[PDB]
Amino acid sequence: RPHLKIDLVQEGLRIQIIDSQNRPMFKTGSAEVEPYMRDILRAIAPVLNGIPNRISLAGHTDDFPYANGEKGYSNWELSADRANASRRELVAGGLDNGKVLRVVGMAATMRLSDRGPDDAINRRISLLVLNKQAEQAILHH
Amino acid sequence: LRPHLKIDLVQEGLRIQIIDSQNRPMFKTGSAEVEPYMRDILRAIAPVLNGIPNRISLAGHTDDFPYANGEKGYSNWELSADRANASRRELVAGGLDNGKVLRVVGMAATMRLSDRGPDDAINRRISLLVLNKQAEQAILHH
Ligand SMILES: NC(=[NH2+])NCCC[C@H](N)C(=O)O
Ligand SMILES: NC(=[NH2+])NCCC[C@H](N)C(=O)O
Ligand SMILES: NC(=[NH2+])NCCC[C@H](N)C(=O)O
Repeated sequence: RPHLKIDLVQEGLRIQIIDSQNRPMFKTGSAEVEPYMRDILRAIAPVLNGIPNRISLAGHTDDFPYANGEKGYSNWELSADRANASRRELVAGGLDNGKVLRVVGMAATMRLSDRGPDDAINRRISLLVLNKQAEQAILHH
Repeated sequence: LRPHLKIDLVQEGLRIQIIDSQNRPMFKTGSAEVEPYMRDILRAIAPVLNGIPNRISLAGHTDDFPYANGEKGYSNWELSADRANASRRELVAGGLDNGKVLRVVGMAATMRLSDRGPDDAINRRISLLVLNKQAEQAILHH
C-alpha cells in the first residue's frame, strides 16, 4: 500500500507518492494512474481544499526515450499527461475549482537520488502546495 | 507589420513573449496545433536559444472558455499543456539542441495577457522562459 510523504521546502509543502516495494506507480509509457494511486490521490483532495494555498502538479518519466525521440511525442508529452492525470483524480476526489495554479511536465530531469538504482522508480507525479512567495513568483512571471 | 518579441525579467529567468500586431491567435479554439505564422517564428528562435548555455521552460495558455465537463475531464489544463509541447516540437524541428528544454508548463487561463480580458482569443498562446542558474538548480538539485 503506497503512502504520501509530505515535507517542508522553500516553495511550500512538497508531496511525494512512495511505494514500499519500490514499485513504479505508472506502467512504462502510460499516463494511466493505477487503482491504488487513484485512492490515495482522491483521499488527499479534501485536505488540499482546507489549505488556503494553491497547488502545482508535476509529472515525471524515466529516461527511456521514444523512437524519434524529441521530434514528436516524447517524455515531455508523457510527463505532462501524467501531471494532468493526477489532476483529474484530485478533482474526482473533490478538489475545488481554482485550487490548481499550474501543471508541469518535467520528463526525466528531476531524478530521485536515494530510491535505488532502478530508473523505473521515476515514473511518477509530485505535488507542490505553494506558499504565498512561490505563488506570487509564478503569477508575476 | 510583422509580430515582435516582448522580453522582460521575471523571477526564474528571462521571459519571451511573441506579440502579433494583427492579433492572430497562436491556436484555434480547442486546438493545440500551432498556427503557420507562429511555426516560422519558433523555428527562427531555436538556433538563437542554442547559442546560450541556459535551459528553457515552455508555457501554454488558453482563453477563459471551459470544456463541457468543467475540470473533471479534458480541460484548459490539458489543452495549455498540449500547446506548450506543440511549441516544443516546433522548436526542435527548428533545430533546438537536445537537452535544452527543462520544463513544460500548462497555465490554463490563469495568466491572461497584460491588457486583454481572459476571454480574448489571443490568450490562446505559448510563452518562452530562459531559466537563470538559480531556477535551474532549484529544479535539477531539488
Ligand atoms: N516492482 C519493482 N521493483 N519494479 C521494478 C522494475 C520495473 C520494470 N523494469 C519496468 O520498467 O516496468
Ligand atoms: N511504453 C513505452 N514506450 N515505454 C518507453 C518510454 C517510457 C517512459 N520514459 C516512461 O517514463 O514511462
Ligand atoms: N467545449 C469547448 N468548445 N471548449 C472550448 C475551449 C477553448 C479553450 N478555452 C481554448 O483556449 O482554446
